[PDB]
Amino acid sequence: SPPCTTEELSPPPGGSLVEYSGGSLRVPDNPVVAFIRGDGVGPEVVESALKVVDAAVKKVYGGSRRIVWWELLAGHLAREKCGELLPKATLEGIRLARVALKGPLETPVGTGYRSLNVAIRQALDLYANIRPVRYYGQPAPHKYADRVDMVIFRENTEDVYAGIEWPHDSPEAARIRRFLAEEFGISIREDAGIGVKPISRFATRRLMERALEWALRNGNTVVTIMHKGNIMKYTEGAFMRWAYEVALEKFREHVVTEQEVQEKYGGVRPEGKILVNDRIADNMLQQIITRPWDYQVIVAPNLNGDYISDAASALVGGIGMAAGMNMGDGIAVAEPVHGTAPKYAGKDLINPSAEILSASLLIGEFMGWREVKSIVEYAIRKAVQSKKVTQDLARHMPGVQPLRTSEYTETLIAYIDEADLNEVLAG
Amino acid sequence: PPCTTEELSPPPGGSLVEYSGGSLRVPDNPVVAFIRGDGVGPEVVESALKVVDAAVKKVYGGSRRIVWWELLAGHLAREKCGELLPKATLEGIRLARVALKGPLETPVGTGYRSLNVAIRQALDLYANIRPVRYYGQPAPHKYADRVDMVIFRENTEDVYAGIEWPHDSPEAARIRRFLAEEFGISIREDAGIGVKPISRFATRRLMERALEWALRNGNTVVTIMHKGNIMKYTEGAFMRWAYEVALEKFREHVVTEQEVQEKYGGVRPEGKILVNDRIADNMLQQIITRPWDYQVIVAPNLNGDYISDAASALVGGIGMAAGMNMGDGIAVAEPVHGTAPKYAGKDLINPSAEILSASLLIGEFMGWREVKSIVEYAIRKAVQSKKVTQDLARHMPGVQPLRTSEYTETLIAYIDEADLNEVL
Repeated sequence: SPPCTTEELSPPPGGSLVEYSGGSLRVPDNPVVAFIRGDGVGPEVVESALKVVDAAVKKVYGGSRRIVWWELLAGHLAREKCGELLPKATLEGIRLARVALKGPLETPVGTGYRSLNVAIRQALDLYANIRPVRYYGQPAPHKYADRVDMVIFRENTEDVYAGIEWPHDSPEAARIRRFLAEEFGISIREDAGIGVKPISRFATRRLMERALEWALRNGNTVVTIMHKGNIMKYTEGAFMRWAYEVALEKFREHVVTEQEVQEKYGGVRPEGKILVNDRIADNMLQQIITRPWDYQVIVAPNLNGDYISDAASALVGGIGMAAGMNMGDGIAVAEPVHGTAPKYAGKDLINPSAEILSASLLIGEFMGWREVKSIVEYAIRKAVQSKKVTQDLARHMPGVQPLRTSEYTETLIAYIDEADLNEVLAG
Repeated sequence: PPCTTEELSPPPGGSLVEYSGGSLRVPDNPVVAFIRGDGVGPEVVESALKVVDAAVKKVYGGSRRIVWWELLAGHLAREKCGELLPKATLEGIRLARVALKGPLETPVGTGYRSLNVAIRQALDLYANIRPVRYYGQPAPHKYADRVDMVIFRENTEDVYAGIEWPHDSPEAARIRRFLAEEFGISIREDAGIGVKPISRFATRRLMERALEWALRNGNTVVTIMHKGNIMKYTEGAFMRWAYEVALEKFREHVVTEQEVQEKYGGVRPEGKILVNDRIADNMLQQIITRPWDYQVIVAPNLNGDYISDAASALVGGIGMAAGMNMGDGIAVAEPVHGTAPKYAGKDLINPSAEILSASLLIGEFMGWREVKSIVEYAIRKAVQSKKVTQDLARHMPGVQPLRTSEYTETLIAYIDEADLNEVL
């Protein structure tokens, strides 16, 4: 059934394609959604996510909407069937559907860290990494976990993560050291490894526009630029300047800067406007710990985004529950932050929440089916409240017998099925 | 109070600290320099000198005493001297070996990011040391009482070295075309560009100082914080070089996680330091989730900056964070906080950060380890009985803030009254 070649690519019979034209995504009510089971715990958590999503859509839409799941292959199932880890057909499949849910992939051989994931983002130009962090009532190390409700928009193509670097003892490094010294009078130690940190106007703008669009569509009232612009003036400082610039250029009537509030509006953010402000990166880390209620949408370059999203997830006791999505222009692939968890693969022990919440982000936010997100979040909060959870959560709760992955899936489905919509979908 | 070099002279009652063959030797009447600096500066340092002297008077009985030597930097330097940072002041530090300073204002147009950069560079203070501990304050972290860490941060290299060029600069254009022709590397025309250098020499130095501190303090874990999975040849090399020097110079004192698993049944032998490593974003997660698993953290410049800041926030200790910049036989301690201009002169400021800087200097670098036990004891006591300044009082319903001077007095009493048989 799943395709190995371009010629074999055909979406399943009664699904219709999500389309993207004129800056606008068009989602039919019977949308094709690609899925990739991936590796390790991926197949298990992907299976759980499909079942929970199907139940959610039946529940809130009662037949007026249905997802048409389209299986594509990457990782070990692709090696088995197709003889390669990432068939071109899989890439073209995602491009055709525009939307995909995927499990984690193992890193091949001696290739880059998560090289398959990188190959996917690169082929599809998925420049924005989006990570929501919310609290579900779980045991958490943060006293203020219930005030953490954030999304990190992380530029995912540039920064030190771009891979531009050379070994200390390499002839490349020696050539750079000499170039730097003769041309610019810059001295770098002979025994120094060397990395390059590029940050561009183009990539910053694209990311900030997408962040601002999320804020407008979600009714967020603050977008915070996280940067180390005091020390790194021409990369991170520039990121900050360019991010402000595009906000004022393209969303002028929707935004006000902190600067403008504190000299034009008397400390009060006017009604109907998004506050766009900025925080020095190390201070930003302190601030989500100390005053998390002050932050909603966070916009960051690659590394900063990586750090702040991870810190936020830990605060809410959400490390293994964190969802994410990599988004381009009118195309998105959602997946959990966690890896393949090899020691849990196939044991029906893993928490499928991350994968479920990844589907919920894809369908609820990117595709616009908000009520699916509402009911899914409701179901997860209910399970947590009722102590009907997998071991990673249950071990922190006295007297509680942990659920198997499959049991927790059926528990979420029961809660979804039994939900009083008048209460769940209000406001 | 000096303005120039050929007028440097330690106060007559005291003796100089000396460094000789990797060994600090400290007399019982030492000279320690102190710079009052700017804003709340003069206040917190004044409070600090008075607390530490009470601490030394009590803990040793009067067999020991500090001889404080006033040097100037910032507003008091530009006033008396004509300049923001006398060559004298710097040379006085090099002579005395040990210094305590308040925070400083950097005017724009100086060439340096901060006046502190200038002091570190002149004196080769390559290691930034930040202890993070909990004193019973209101704190956002449920596990704050199990945060007891020291961050050894490499303070000379990394993206913080200032090597970068504007996107539209001729320099950036030249680098872009060099990288393209020579290595087939493409960077966008509209990209700003920074260089991240990490060297074997700087890493080794830092790691050695960290391991020495661990041994001196009976720490049982030293954790290398790196992003070596993505930045193989900078942060990964930092990690490899740190391990390499631990095993080369501290073999008989250290053990790795693999060694503990394979040779010792998964249990660290009591007299050995566990040397391990964590991916940097995971490390952030781990100090939040399992702070008890971490003590000494060894990081390159940026990583150290981020993790120390996160840890201070967890303990509700942002304004209480102490720090020290250390070279080979030289140290200058100072608060992490700035000048705080609006509290300057107003007797409102929490002097704890400066006291802790002193006690880090005198008790951890000068080695009078009983001075730190009683200072830290004193601060915990003050917080526990809710005798604190408004920064802390404002998170304690119904508590009335003490003034700076009042808090200083309170701390003195707790030191003079302490039971040494329970504290030491």
